[PDB]
Amino acid sequence: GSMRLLVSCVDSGSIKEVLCNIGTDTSVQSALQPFHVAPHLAEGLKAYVDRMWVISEDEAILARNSGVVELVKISKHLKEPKFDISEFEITSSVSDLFDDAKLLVDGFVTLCPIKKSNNTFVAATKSGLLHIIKKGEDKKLIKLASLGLKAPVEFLQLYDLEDTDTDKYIFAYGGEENLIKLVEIDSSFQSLKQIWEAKNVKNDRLDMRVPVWPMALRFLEPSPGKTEKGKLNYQFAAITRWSHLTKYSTQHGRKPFAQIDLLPNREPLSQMEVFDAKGENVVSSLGNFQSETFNELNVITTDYKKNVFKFDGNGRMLGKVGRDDITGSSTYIHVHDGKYLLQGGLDRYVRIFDIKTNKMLVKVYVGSRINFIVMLDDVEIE
Repeated sequence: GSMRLLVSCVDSGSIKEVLCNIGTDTSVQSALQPFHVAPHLAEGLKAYVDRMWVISEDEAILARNSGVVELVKISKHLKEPKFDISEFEITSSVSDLFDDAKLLVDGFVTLCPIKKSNNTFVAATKSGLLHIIKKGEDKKLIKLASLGLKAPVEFLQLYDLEDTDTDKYIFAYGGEENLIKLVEIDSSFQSLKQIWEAKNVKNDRLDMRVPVWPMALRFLEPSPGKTEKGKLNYQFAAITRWSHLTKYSTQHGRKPFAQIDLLPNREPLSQMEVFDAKGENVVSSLGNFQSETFNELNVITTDYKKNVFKFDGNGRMLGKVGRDDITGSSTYIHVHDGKYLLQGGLDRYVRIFDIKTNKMLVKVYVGSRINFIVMLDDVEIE
């Protein structure tokens, strides 16, 4: 340590840099306190950061709720115990990326490379736009395409679990009453085709339709063993806004092979982070689970109250994270490098937890609602 975090502070539409050791808790007088907190790139509530992607210690991409994607140069400067702090410069942008009449307002749901020599990124919207943007040879961002999907979209997840040399790009997406779909995008990024669409489960024991609202999805590796022709071979699991864990295997068909009620009374959920109970790093760059077996899946998800829940692949609640500390909806969670949970939401504290022990390692007040956090390399200090 110290850790170097960047935190999306929605209320000022800014990013804060936070530097601090393990053991920091700003709410506890006796505890370590952050060495540094400072504001950057404040664009106001109208233009808060939806997502970030760190390209390197010198560069990141931001996707903002103004409908703008920004390329950002990160630099280092001695703070005037000695250490460097960051400064940020937007070097290029792409604007006009939303379509709020598709139809609640629009936002970016995905910002990531398309795949792990490559300079090309996807930025996907709730309105069902899939933008493909590259950092060109001239160092500036250029939009390559804007492809349309079926709105509304809660998530768009790329598949990256086989290899990187095969000319195929696959993703899944879905949203409110919008069944999960698999799509193949041609490597020109100019055309797409839908290859699979989920079906709903049967009506329930009271002969009532079970509503459809997938919120998040993570792939698994393909089903093992012999495969049939004419069926695709993708496995994936999703969390729904009606409190389901849904498990799919396209070799089985379009219906889920299981749909499990995670909490009583349809308690709404969002987010889905794969993790290993020992803190091992078992996921791809994009968060997909590098296993063919659902029995080994464990996920972290959130309600809209204050809870952060851990579940196994059978829907058993393994425990909460931050039960007695988190007091508002946990808008953002992310499992980082297997071992850490990054957390931040309506209660205005950035937190870091240890996955294996469930211990709170860092708690820093940032004076804003939080919707995104990244952990950069550790800070060299003298």
